[PDB]
Amino acid sequence: DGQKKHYQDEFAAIPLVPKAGDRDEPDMMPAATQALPTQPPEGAAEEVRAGDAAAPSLDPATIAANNTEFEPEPAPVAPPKPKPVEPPKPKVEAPPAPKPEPKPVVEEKAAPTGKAYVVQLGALKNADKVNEIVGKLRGAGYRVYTSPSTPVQGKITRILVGPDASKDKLKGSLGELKQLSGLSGVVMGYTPN
Repeated sequence: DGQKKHYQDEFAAIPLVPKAGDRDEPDMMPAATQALPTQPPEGAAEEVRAGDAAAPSLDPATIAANNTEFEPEPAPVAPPKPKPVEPPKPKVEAPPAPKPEPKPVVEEKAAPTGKAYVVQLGALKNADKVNEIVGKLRGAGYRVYTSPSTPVQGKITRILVGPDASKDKLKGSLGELKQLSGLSGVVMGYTPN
């Protein structure tokens, strides 16, 4: 019981450096009733006891914003001004003659079913047209699937190339996927059902 613990409540990483480190409680688990006479107020709660609020005021969602999709404050990536993202000058959709295996993708990556990805080339309510788009790609043996519930005539059927749960594997592949499918596909995050 001190007026100054040290700086915040320490419990993690206390190699016998503080007097006790672990806060000696007056009544709850370490003894009962009078376990801690308590001459200075110590902490009690005050307002911010320990894990109170603990919420970034600037960042609404650090795990969603920030470097997740490049969010710079000093130099914001505003649309105007022509800026490339390292164009395929040395090689433009060059098909690897040998198949490279930089660590088998038998891991999660992004997350299984969580942060999956898919490339939407089309979306139409005419299944006749659906059969073409899928017939072009899936018929050629590419990983091609359609909108969540069911392709049907009259309802919107989206056509998506490259269903995969590995964003790293697949979402980095979109550049060469324009060779793989060659259809006009937009980057969409896949959430299986």
